[PDB]
Amino acid sequence: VYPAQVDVAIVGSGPAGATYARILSERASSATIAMFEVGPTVSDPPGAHVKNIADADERAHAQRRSEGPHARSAQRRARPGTYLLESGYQADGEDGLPVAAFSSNVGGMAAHWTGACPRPNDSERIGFLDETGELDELLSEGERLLGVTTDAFDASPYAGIVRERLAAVEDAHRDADERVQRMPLAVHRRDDGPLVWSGSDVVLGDITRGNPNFTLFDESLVTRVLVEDGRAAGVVVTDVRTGERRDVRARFVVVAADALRTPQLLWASGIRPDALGRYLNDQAQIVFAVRMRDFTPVVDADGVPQTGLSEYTGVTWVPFTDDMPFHGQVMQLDASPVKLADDDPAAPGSIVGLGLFCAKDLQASDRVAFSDSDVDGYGMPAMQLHYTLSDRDHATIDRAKAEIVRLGKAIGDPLDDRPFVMPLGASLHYQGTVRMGLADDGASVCSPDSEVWGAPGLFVAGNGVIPTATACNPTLTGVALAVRGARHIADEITADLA
Ligand SMILES: Cc1cc2nc3c(=O)[nH]c(=O)nc-3n(C[C@H](O)[C@H](O)[C@H](O)COP(=O)(O)OP(=O)(O)OC[C@H]3O[C@@H](n4cnc5c(N)ncnc54)[C@H](O)[C@@H]3O)c2cc1C
Repeated sequence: VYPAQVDVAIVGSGPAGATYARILSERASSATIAMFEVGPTVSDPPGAHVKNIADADERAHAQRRSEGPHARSAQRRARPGTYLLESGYQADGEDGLPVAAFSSNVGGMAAHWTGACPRPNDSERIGFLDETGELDELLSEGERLLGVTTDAFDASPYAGIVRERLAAVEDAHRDADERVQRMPLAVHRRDDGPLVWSGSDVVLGDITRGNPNFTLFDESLVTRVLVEDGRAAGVVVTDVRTGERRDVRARFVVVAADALRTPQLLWASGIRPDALGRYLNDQAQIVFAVRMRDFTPVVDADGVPQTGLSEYTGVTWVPFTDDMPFHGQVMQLDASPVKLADDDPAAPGSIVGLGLFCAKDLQASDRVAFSDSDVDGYGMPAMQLHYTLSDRDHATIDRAKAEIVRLGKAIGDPLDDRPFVMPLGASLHYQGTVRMGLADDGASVCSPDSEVWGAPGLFVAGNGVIPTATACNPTLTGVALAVRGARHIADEITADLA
């Protein structure tokens, strides 16, 4: 049932592919757009967060259906809704990324995420985009695409307690962009009431869902980018249910398949610039849990809602600075990406999690490589992950450990006297494998318009495009770069009237 040809073909249905779809439905409403996603549709509207599902059985089922090719080792475990590499996650003598993870479903990982959307600060910021002022406009556009808000928790009885206690011990030398503040969150209220995380449902929006020139094929594996006469020419799509392959022609191909499957697809298609898969970076994650002190109990608590989130302390943001190079977030437990502790039923909302994230010392040898012979559960070239912590990595991680204890003691009594360094890959923030650069000099995969050097008309999208060393949650930034790329494709299409 696939089209013979469309104008733009998008592989991937998380916020990056969705960003391209929505921006072209806005600025290029005349263009036909096909989106191919290998995973099933597990939520309504497609791409919506699993916490929209009220029945616990159905919700657990949506999660299990997102967990990869085998979905129809107790010491190396994936969070629900994601799956790990079965092998190739670590080479001899290397740290590797033991819990590098993926999601395969409409909505991508954003059907399962915890929605935190900070802006990059200081050296995390892409400078050639920051100098023109365009970076701020792109980040504003991404906040619009994700419906990002800071106020979602401002009415709860515990509003501001965590922010107050942190501000008490925060250096009087930081300015507004750097002081303790609310986390900006990709969250919205359901018409029936409950707060819930926002994903590709929100990025796609009613403008994409109502666009008669747009189509979404779930359970559709892209095995190849068709290149012809120098340019991107289309995609090869396998219907996962019947197994038949078909070519879809396209003047534009956007690959937003996450930071490791996007290089996978490009390698399988013979598009192999030297930077492809290289400069891969995860954000080492340190976690901590504390019981808040001096906690006025609420006389008539609501009892956890059957969809969406509870409203306890919310999420606070402790911003990255060059001088203090960790992204910090303090979270009520149902907003943490990692199970840290159980809430006290005697005092709901009093146990809070903390996570600090480090910036990686970027290395050429930190990469994802691919096999000529072996294949994964989708029949795509199998990955081998090469990843080493430098001494600078270890030094900054030790700093993060001391700082997370200092921040947690300011809030309450720690559940443990020392924090925990999560296994590498646990942050689920993988950047750099298809990084943008100013010039085709071998050190980048794509241009500032996200177009890959040497394959005009081929575009890349997601956290893999971020070329800098970052600590903060990357999705907002990946979506912002997607905004620039999709605007460029719209420019090209409207100009095609020549
Ligand atoms: C529990 C959890 C908590 C998180 N918390 C945060 C947070 O607070 N802040 C933040 O910024 N991020 C967070 N993240 C990470 C966030 O989900 C990702 O950064 C974001 O989803 C990246 O979007 P993407 O579209 O680039 O890739 P993805 O979200 O992975 O989507 C890519 C899609 O491409 C599809 N695809 C891949 N290959 C093919 C193919 N070959 N053919 C067809 N389809 C293909 C995949 O199946 C997937 O659906 C969290 C993630 C999880 C799991």
